[PDB]
Amino acid sequence: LGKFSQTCYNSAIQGSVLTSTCERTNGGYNTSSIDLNSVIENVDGSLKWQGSNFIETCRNTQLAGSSELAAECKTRAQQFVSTKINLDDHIANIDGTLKYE
Amino acid sequence: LGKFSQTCYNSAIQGSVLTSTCERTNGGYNTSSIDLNSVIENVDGSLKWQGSNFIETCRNTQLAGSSELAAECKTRAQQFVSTKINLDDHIANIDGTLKYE
Repeated sequence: LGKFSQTCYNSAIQGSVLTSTCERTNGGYNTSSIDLNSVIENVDGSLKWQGSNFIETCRNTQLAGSSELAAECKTRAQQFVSTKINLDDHIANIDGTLKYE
Repeated sequence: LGKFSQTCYNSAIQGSVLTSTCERTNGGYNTSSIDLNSVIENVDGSLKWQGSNFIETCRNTQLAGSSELAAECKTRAQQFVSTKINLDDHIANIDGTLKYE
């Protein structure tokens, strides 16, 4: 996966945003940016790639009561355990629309 | 933050997607969905809210060489330490455009 740097140049980081000028298949170049805030996290002072979608390592997702997400998730030891999270923690009703905050 | 469930009903989860019918300010209702894959992660078998943007707890972000993101990040003990991550791990050049994979 990845390896952009092999076919790009003039890469720069400002805040969480990477910008680079990258070679297109047909020759010629394009400049683009990617915001890394959604995919990199700080874990106890170390930059980590954010977990892969929880759907890939959890199964049997259900609404428990009015606001809890329940699932069976794989531990690092590769066994499934019961877990839940209160979606009221961060999911709001903003004028009729569900929004993360 | 959050608290959608107080003014919504017919909430349901299918995979990573919450759908609910929520009260608008002017009365009446709207049905909407939110995909939770970007904001919830599996940490060792427990569902967790994904880290807040790393920009909030890291400072002095820099491109180190051709592909490394370097920063000083806060530990849980609230001290800043040096860290880096190879952006070549997951950032690709797809036909001239930077894309996460």
